[PDB]
Amino acid sequence: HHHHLPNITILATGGTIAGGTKSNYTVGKVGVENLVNAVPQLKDIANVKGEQVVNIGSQDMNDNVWLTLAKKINTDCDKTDGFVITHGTDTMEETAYFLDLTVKCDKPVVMVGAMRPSTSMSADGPFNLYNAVVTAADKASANRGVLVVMNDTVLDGRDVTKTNTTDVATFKSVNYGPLGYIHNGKIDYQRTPARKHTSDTPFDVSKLNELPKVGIVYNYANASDLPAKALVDAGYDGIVSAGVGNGNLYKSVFDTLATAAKTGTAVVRSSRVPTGATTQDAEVDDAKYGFVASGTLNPQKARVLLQLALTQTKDPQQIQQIFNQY
Amino acid sequence: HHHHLPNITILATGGTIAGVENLVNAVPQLKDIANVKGEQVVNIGSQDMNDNVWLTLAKKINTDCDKTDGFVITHGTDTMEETAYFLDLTVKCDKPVVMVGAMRPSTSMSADGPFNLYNAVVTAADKASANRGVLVVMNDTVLDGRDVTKTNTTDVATFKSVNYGPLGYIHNGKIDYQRTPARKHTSDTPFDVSKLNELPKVGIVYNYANASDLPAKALVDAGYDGIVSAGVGNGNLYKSVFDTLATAAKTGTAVVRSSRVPTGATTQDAEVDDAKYGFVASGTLNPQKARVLLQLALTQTKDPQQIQQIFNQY
Amino acid sequence: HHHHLPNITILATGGTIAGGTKSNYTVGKVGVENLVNAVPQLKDIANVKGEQVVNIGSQDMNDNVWLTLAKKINTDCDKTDGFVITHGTDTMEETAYFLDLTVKCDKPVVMVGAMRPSTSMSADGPFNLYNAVVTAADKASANRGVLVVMNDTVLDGRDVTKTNTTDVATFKSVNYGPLGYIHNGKIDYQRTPARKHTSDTPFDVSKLNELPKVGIVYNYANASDLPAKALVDAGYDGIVSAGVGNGNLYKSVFDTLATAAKTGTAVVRSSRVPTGATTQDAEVDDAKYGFVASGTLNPQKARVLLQLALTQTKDPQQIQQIFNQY
Amino acid sequence: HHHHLPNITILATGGTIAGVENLVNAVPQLKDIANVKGEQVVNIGSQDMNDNVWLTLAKKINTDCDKTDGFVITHGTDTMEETAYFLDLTVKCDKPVVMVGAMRPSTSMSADGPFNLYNAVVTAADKASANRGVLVVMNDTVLDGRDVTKTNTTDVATFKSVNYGPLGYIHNGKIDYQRTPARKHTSDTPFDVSKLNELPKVGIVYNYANASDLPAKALVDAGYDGIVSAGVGNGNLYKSVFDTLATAAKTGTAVVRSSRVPTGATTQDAEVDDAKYGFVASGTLNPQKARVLLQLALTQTKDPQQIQQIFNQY
Repeated sequence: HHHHLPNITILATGGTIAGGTKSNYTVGKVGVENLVNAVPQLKDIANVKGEQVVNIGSQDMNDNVWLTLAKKINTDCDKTDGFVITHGTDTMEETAYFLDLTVKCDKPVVMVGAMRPSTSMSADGPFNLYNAVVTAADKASANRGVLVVMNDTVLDGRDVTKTNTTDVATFKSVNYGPLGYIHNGKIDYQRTPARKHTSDTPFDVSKLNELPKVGIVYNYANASDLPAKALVDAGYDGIVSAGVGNGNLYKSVFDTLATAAKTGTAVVRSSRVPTGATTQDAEVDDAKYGFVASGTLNPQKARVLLQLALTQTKDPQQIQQIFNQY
Repeated sequence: HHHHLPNITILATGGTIAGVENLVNAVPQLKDIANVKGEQVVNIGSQDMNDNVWLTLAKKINTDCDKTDGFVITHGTDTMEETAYFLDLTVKCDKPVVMVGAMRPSTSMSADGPFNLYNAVVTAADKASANRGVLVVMNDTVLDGRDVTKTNTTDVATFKSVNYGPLGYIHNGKIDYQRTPARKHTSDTPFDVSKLNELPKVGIVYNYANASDLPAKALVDAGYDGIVSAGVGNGNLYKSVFDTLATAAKTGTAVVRSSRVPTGATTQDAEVDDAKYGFVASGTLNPQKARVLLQLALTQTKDPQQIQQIFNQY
Repeated sequence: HHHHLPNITILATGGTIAGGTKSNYTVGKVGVENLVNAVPQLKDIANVKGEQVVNIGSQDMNDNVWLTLAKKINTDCDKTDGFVITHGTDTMEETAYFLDLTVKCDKPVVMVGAMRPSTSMSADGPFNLYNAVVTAADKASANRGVLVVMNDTVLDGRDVTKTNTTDVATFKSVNYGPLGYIHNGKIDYQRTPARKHTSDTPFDVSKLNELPKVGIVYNYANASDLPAKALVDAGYDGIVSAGVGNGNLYKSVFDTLATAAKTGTAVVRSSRVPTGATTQDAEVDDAKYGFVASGTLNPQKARVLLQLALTQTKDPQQIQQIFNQY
Repeated sequence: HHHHLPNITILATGGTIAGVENLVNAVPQLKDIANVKGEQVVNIGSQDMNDNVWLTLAKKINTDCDKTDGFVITHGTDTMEETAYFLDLTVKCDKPVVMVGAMRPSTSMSADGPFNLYNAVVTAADKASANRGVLVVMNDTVLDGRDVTKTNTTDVATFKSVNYGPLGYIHNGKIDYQRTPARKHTSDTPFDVSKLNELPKVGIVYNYANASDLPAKALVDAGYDGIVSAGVGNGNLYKSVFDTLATAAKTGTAVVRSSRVPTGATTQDAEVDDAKYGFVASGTLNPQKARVLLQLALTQTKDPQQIQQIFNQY
């Protein structure tokens, strides 16, 4: 019997996270080719093949890259044993949740990035990529949804968020914790997300050319209603409020979003507060105003779900149910 | 000798957390530590906190400093971190100003408001509290007004100084202070609001994947004096937002790059050429905090180099 | 159809956590009777009955109380819909894990305490007890093992630990996070512990009169071997090391525990470090020395498992397997 | 004018983290910020750190202070928090002493040791680092030697000042310091180890349900000069342990109550009558930290009231 390693596909969306114990290779025009050459220890754990999907800073991540990724994984599922997606850290948490809601492929999808440049002292990218491959290759990684692997830790795509502007340990599942820790190429999984994901969602992006327009507005003392008014005047399909405290709104932002909801604009109350749910049954009478409470979804994560909800329905009661199940 | 208690003034901005002259009744243990007098400044949910209440408060503390030994400000939790930093920069009174709220209603099981008020008054009464700037006292902890922020939507322990930690912990009506803010505050600032009836218009825009430039453009078209960006990661901007704010920063709109990320600095010398664009990096000030210091910076200067030095010192 | 509330039994082990909006009742000699009168809102959610098992400070918690509790729950399971155990906070995390490993009853067991005295301003006990009852009454609480409810949060008995000496928010599942948050009497459960618990363990305490002798020793610079020697000289069945870093031992403590393991004393390496696993395959050659690595079990939690392991086997390979499954 | 770099001395206590004269090679960016000279003091895993190495180090820094502008101590992570506090109390040199280690081997993928060393040397070279006591630099953060502790078994970000927060963050070879330890350190302590070849014997005992008194009794029978209790909760003791330590505290054994709980003070005026029993409360010092200050307190006094005041000031 021949030992056979799993086939893992690396989909690249940006710059390389591994590069400058340096392996000696000829740098080519394809970033993902350079990455794999930078981390030759990948051969000990997987048969790796890399495709460069786009090449952007994740601060310029957008709906089209999302649809391109979901469709590619869903189309390519039978050709590999697992996927690693190399991504900028700034919006990795949004991409991860979009893919958590739209991937129908039943093999592991693992997102990975680097908080330090590949050229810097003590670059984190090489060992992060090695651990993302470990994760993607582990049969125990299946049926856990789309994952993020950073800093030796397996994180679910729904709760993971960037907590610190610079720290290599920045990625944390701040409400419900990580799924498993990685030591010496092995994962001890003690949790799985209960919210429905991947093949258990109704979201089917296979034929979509675009996503519903959903914008985010911020609340603070003496908040302007000019941003909320701008999104309404453009006919936005939905607005996510980054509310103060438990999803509360400055009165002038409240007044604009109540009027919008009455015309049929979907309105989701989230919070600028970095941990904890925007709860139903607090100080806002959601049912009266036609508003949706986001739960533990932060504003950027609430936008991802609301866009997908709006491919299915514009009924705020149906949108609330989606916000309570996914 | 007759033992004398310090005179503490509670200024109320909302409902009761434990009305405002009543509080000697509601928490009678306050009589053991202070002579408390109460005044109602305004009565609003802090989600509707505004520039007018800020100016009223700074003016009230500054004018009434001689009359009392310390102030406690009762306030809603939602925007307490904004008001604390606003007062931190505009108070000139050299006596403790301590903000306090409650995460559970006064009428609720295990309401946190009573003990929080008790510990706020302990803090305002402690001579060791002087010269530490405006404070926030919540869950047995003394927090500096610059770093303090609401970290959880519902948890009584929500208030944390998430970058530099608390100044002290309160046990048995005593504080063991082990820290004090280095950044300049109170009477070491140039900000003097004694004569202002309004503050510069400063708006906040959010960054995320596929971010619309319509918010940024709505503020630029209104002639806002400044815009704070809640950027991604290390203060980065979605391209369309970056385009609009690059245009604003050379047309009379100050632009501060902050971050939607809950901890850590938005740094100079990262991915953004701040000098080319006329932008200011916020450092550890989160977007709503950076808004406070931008509004106060704009009372003094419109020069981006000068605003960046204010962001570097306060 | 009559609305019927669940029957919940409160087993008390110490002082009351609710007492001095004060309800007016006559204080009796039974602490748990006074507790229920202190929290009259319990009637809105449950038919509550209370038994005082012992009355101790949890700093004096001990094996006999553990056996008395497991046997009482296992014997009384058919007489109620759920159990709340009122306990001191100091050792609640140890009790919770013991009960997580020995309860065979398939109804919720929820442990609760208070970080402030029942008589103090802003006492936490009343609302904690109300939330423990909510938890014990929720059908969604079943099959999650033994639980701790503190500060509006449902925590699994394995990972929960006391993180702060005074904070009402002190209880956290520091490695894998909470199971669910409680808002307005309702729980949004998003996690369940993967490690085997309750009816899926082999531990059966029904007939035990005592538990194997397991002690704990601490590592630090210039550590004394006198404590480890004392436990060996007494014929302790097991020793748990609170190691430095990844379960490392000062050489003189190492030497004493290696000699002990050779005579058949079970030795488990844990860590004084408050988060993270004591891993296999680090700097200690466990297999050579006959040592067991504790994983994410802190020293006090490793003792609870090792005592129960030693009712089943004294084979260090079998004890490791138990430390990898429960 | 010719620009001059500061002279930095690395003292090594173990293997390389990036031998000790080599490190100018291994991290050549060090040549841009300092003139580095390396000396090997000892070469041990920090799990075997001991009183002899502590005395050697304090004596070496104190004697060699004039010779250099700053020291970096390379050390194993397991007992770094103990050595840092020991040096924090015994260093009299008024120049920065910065400890550093690595959570991944030098030979491992994405080893943390290089950048950690680079940032340690930045810290030791910064004039702003002076007068802040002995420091620990790990994961882009400057941490005070009193509060710093290892919070995770394997995480590169393990070192945190868990009660009072970091002093500053390091970005692009610069530090923005916003805090400094209030507790007395270095040349503001009475502890002088220049003439000591040994330290008082101080042992640590653990509390948990059904705790054996055999550890405590083994230390008492050996005639230990002090015992630190890693108590439950707020420094509480299992009854049998309490009985043995109550006996010790009036028979020539100093007893400090600390806590196995990872954050928060063991307070005076809680469940234990410290005065009746002759016990000392450790405050925020965790058991291994309290051991350091007890050993140094016992060089000066055996009086429990006097030890408690040392625990209240250092």
